[PDB]
Amino acid sequence: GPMEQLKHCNGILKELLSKKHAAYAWPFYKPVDASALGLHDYHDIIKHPMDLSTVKRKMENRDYRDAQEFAADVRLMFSNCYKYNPPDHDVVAMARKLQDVFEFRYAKMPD
Ligand SMILES: O=c1cc(N2CCOCC2)oc2c(-c3ccc4c(c3)OCCO4)csc12
Repeated sequence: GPMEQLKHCNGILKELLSKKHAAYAWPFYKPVDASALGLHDYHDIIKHPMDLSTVKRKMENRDYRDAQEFAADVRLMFSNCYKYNPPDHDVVAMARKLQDVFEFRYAKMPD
């Protein structure tokens, strides 16, 4: 049921935040600070920012009702990166590597 599937989601989230993936996960740890990065168009282009700390807070607060809602947020975070940046940018390469980790483990979701 949803509670058990959400445990698997929490396991994925913990893995994405773990040292094992830190070389390419680090940009996604916290909300994009557009002003600090000089990305003064970020909030005009990205209507729904997302990052792993926000996913974690939502999981901790039981905001996600099912695994599909969790997966939509994780995928939104990657999509924002693919939307904002040229496809050859280093941050896009990092997003793609982390999303591979996510999608292959999300596919192992139990019944
Ligand atoms: O979509 C993105 C685009 C950009 N940039 C900056 C680099 O050049 C291209 C435009 O950055 C990010 C980040 C990020 C980048 C650097 C950080 C960061 C976060 O948080 C902590 C300090 O350093 C995360 S998604 C994203």
